[PDB]
Amino acid sequence: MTNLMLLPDGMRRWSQKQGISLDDSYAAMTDKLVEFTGWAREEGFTTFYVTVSSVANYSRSEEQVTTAMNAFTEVVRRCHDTLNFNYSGTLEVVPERWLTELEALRAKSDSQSDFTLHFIMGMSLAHEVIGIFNKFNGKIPALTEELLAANAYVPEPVDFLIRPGGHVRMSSFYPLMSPFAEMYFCPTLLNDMTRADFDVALEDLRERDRRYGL
Amino acid sequence: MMTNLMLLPDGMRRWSQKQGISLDDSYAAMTDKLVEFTGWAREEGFTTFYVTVSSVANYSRSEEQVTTAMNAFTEVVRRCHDTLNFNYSGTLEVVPERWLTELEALRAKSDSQSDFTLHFIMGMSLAHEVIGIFNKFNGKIPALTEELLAANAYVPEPVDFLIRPGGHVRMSSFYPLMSPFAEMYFCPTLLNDMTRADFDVALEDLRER
Ligand SMILES: CC(C)=CCC/C(C)=C/CSP(=O)(O)OP(=O)(O)O
Ligand SMILES: CC(C)=CCC/C(C)=C/CSP(=O)(O)OP(=O)(O)O
Ligand code: DMA
Ligand code: DMA
Ligand SMILES: [Mg+2]
Ligand SMILES: [Mg+2]
Repeated sequence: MTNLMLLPDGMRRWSQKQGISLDDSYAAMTDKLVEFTGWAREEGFTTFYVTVSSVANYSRSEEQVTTAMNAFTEVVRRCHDTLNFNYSGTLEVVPERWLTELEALRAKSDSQSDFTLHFIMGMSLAHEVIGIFNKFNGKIPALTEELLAANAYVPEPVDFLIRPGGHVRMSSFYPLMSPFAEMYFCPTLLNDMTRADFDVALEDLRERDRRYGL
Repeated sequence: MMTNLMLLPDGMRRWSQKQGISLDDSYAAMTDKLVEFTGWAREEGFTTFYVTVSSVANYSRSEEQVTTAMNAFTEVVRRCHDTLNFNYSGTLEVVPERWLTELEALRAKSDSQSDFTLHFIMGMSLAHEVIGIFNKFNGKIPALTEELLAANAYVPEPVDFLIRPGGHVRMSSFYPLMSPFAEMYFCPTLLNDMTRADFDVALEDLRER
């Protein structure tokens, strides 16, 4: 069993490239993420993680925050009935409206589905570690790997990670408990990603020899 | 002005097979190459050169392999400690004490006045790092701050550039906790085959971003 994590990038550059508004670029992002969820399910992944946002992203203007959060929420609105939906992250920086709607969508999702779509919002290792410490500070004799794993934003090690958009860096999106995650970078903007691009990415990722330090 | 470079040295086994030599000789070439690389980083104006010596999982290899690798890195310090400031950090409880003792003696003897620092991180693992920080501050502070976290991470400052030769596009337990804005560069050349020109074009790529 294998899981896949996507870092969606390139909506502004795609808006300028297509000569359309940012809102329409985010609508194309919604469609593209629905496609991508279907592809990941067809490819046998048990969980498809989508990095929705870092903490820094919520420092953009409220118009961009609203447009983006609505675009991501629309993915769940369209797909939630046929899969298990979940979410995590630094929820205190997300506007409460979207926390409410995503909570309702998770309650309405198919908890018995063998495929999971998982949104991570407000990713930042510093905020994650600080939150875990402040949660357990003075309440346990010591932190164990089991408890840490049980409270990380990503609830399991990530097998494959894909970042389109041309930037070779992880920003605030590195998954805490995935020391041997395989990373794949490609210059294609997310909204230009085809099924064939996804497939050759999976060829690259699956062809690699995983050795785990041994 | 603080500028940092982090190298993930990889490919010693494949290089030993490629050259038809023992693992020990491949690690000797790694020692020579890392002395070169430290020199290159100093010439390029980096204030600290971080080298990831090992992950926690690496110490589950056979004792001969651990001895070979730890001796090769320690030999880097043996050759360089007189002309630079040396430091080290990480999950020290899993490092064999022989190497902790020798590396501690070498760090105490290093050139504290050098404006260039070589820093080894040993037993890297984000889980062990976070667990150690928590257990240190558990119940003793009202809340964890970014300052305390930054002051207690294995890598004590933000990393500017991160380079991994050897062809694998992954962090392999070596991701620096407090470097959200680090730029990454991967190249297929094995570490022992890296030239100064390869390093220079790597720096062109990283600096053009
Ligand atoms: C959900 C919120 C508040 C923000 C998400 C923003 C987001 C997905 C950013 C990645 S795409 P973006 O950086 O806007 O477009 P490019 O500059 O990379 O072309
Ligand atoms: C064994 C210890 C403690 C440290 C050595 C880890 C290290 C420097 C690995 C880089 S080269 P290695 O992974 O051993 O050989 P390859 O399979 O990558 O060719
Ligand atoms: C994959 C993803 C959601 C990235 C967040 O946006 P960004 O990193 O492109 O924004 P910034 O310009 O702050 O780096
Ligand atoms: C010290 C160092 C940079 C080792 C390279 O990583 P690795 O070979 O232990 O990781 P993997 O087994 O995933 O290739
Ligand atoms: Mg972007
Ligand atoms: Mg290796």
